Amino acid sequence: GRDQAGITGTWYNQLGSTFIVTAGADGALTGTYESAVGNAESRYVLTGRYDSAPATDGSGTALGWTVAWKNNYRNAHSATTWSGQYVGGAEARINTQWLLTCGTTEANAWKSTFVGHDTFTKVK
Amino acid sequence: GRDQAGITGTWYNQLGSTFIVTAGADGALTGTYESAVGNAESRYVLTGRYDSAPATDGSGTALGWTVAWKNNYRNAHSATTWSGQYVGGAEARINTQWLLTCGTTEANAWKSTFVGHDTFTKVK
Amino acid sequence: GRDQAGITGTWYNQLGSTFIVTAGADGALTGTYESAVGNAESRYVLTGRYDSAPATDGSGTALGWTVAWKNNYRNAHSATTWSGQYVGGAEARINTQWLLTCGTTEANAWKSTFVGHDTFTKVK
Amino acid sequence: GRDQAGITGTWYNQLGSTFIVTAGADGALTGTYESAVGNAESRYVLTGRYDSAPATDGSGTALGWTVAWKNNYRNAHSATTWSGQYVGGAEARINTQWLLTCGTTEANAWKSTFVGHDTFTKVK
Ligand SMILES: O=C(CCCC[C@@H]1SC[C@@H]2NC(=O)N[C@@H]21)NCCCN(CCc1ccccn1)CCc1ccccn1
Ligand SMILES: O=C(CCCC[C@@H]1SC[C@@H]2NC(=O)N[C@@H]21)NCCCN(CCc1ccccn1)CCc1ccccn1
Ligand SMILES: O=C(CCCC[C@@H]1SC[C@@H]2NC(=O)N[C@@H]21)NCCCN(CCc1ccccn1)CCc1ccccn1
Ligand SMILES: O=C(CCCC[C@@H]1SC[C@@H]2NC(=O)N[C@@H]21)NCCCN(CCc1ccccn1)CCc1ccccn1
Ligand SMILES: [Cu+2]
Ligand SMILES: [Cu+2]
Ligand SMILES: [Cu+2]
Ligand SMILES: [Cu+2]
Ligand SMILES: [Cu+2]
Ligand SMILES: [Cu+2]
Ligand SMILES: [Cu+2]
Ligand SMILES: [Cu+2]
Repeated sequence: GRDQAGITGTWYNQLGSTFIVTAGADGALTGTYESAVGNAESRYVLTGRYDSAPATDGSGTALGWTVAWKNNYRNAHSATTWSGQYVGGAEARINTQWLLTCGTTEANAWKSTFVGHDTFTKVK
Repeated sequence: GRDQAGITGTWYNQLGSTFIVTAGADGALTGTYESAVGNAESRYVLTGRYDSAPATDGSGTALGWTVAWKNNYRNAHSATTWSGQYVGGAEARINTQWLLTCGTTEANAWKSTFVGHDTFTKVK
Repeated sequence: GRDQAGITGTWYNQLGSTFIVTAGADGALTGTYESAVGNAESRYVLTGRYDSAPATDGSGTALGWTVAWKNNYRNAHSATTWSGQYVGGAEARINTQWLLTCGTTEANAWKSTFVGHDTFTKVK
Repeated sequence: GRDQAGITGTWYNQLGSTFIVTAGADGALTGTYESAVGNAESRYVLTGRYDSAPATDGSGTALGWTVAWKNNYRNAHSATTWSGQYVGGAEARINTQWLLTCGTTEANAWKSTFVGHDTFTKVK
């Protein structure tokens, strides 16, 4: 993958969450996510995909991943997907927007989904 | 997984896209996605996660998955994440919202992400 | 406005909410919104804008509006914006996606915004 | 309005766009928007609403507004709604997420809406 080395490693967002990911040559993303906020403790499994043959015109590398918020400690009956792009360089970044859906009854489904945006850096 | 059997199988959305998924006992989602629209042809790898121990109060089961839009035929330099919940019953549904991020230059990053909503059913 | 007559009137969404709007020749939208769900009762002021000279190629008419959820009865310290398009015809529709932001502390701002989608029809 | 004075004035986002707004005592927002990017030139009418009696616990003030991208110079057949909160203090901010819907045919409606996030400050 073009940015396999760039993406693999430990990333941190503006909330202090820790995103540990391995990018595979086939376009796979695997790793763990630890949220500094919310109904969460310790690490959760994540899995996703990235464009392993991105454009060479300076564009970023599109990618996404999911965490379901169940582990051996807690279950928040919810999942978040981050959709974004990796931007290489001296200050590499993964810029994302995300959707956090909670399991609800049908009557509460209108209020089932939060939206936000996280920026991940290699430092902090 | 509580809804492992309910989720596993072939699903179709309102656009005619085909979502083929296997839910693992560990919370994994694997399979393929074929979009009826956009810069896409044939099947693409997907991976995601679901809550394998959902609440028993009638709430849905939270889940998400990602497709990076590269396969052996095309590369649209983009990825979509769907975030949603599975609702069991006679007319089972996966109700989602999604984020499609395209790789862009930094100057175009403000217009990098589409948002929408797909409903998947076992029929059609 | 091309769709001034089409847009003006009373609309209803899938939740049973009532959207009463007047489209002005200048592109203004004014009216009231009554939500069937949430921390809301009775009517709330809304204001927005629409494209008063849409394309003539069959495309919909882009529009948006805001409700702040304060009236003489309640204040939910939140606002929703709907962004969408009006589609004319025998079964006219306003198809929207929306963002509901609640006032939060800075520590809770990551969970300040819900996202959803409402479809409005002239009937129901 | 509690933050009538705080909100009224000229704001700038991270793209260099200019948001000129007057907050009314009744909860109204009026003004003009000039986008530094996209199919836009000069000023466009905006209108919205804000919570004129926010909580006093340190929470932000919820607000939203709409721009339809038609003026005397251009018509981009689209509208954006920003939904967010005003945060007062020495470095006052309006933190938003937004939805930009373009008029499309029904066949293209799945790709009608962009999502993003803008932060507005009194400086820059
Ligand atoms: O927090 C969680 C799990 C952790 C989520 C962390 C987020 S991921 C995006 C962001 N980037 C990041 O690094 N960290 C955060 N999931 C919601 C848990 C539902 N709550 C009750 C059910 C409900 C249904 C509908 C609407 C509201 N609630 C439980 C308490 C809670 C916690 C957090 C937010 C809201 N409610
Ligand atoms: O289509 C794709 C891949 C297929 C996406 C299918 C979507 S998933 C959500 C939904 N549910 C579903 O079942 N099917 C659809 N990815 C965009 C491809 C970018 N275009 C140029 C780059 C660009 C950058 C910024 C803004 C706009 N464009 C290429 C042509 C194209 C195709 C579709 C939409 C827009 N542009
Ligand atoms: O309901 C409201 C006002 C009514 C909103 C109705 C929505 S508009 C989109 C949709 N289409 C429609 O026709 N009707 C609905 N506003 C949230 C009120 C905040 N709650 C505590 C604060 C908070 C902060 C952060 C995260 C969660 N909460 C009060 C109780 C409540 C009510 C509804 C949902 C959630 N919480
Ligand atoms: O730009 C505009 C008007 C200006 C929008 C500026 C945005 S507001 C959010 C953000 N904060 C800000 O300060 N500034 C930006 N509106 C789209 C115009 C549609 N294009 C073809 C139709 C189409 C339909 C579906 C999908 C894609 N396109 C015309 C060319 C264009 C311009 C910009 C982005 C994309 N396409
Ligand atoms: Cu290419
Ligand atoms: Cu909650
Ligand atoms: Cu439980
Ligand atoms: Cu495109
Ligand atoms: Cu035109
Ligand atoms: Cu609430
Ligand atoms: Cu109060
Ligand atoms: Cu365009």
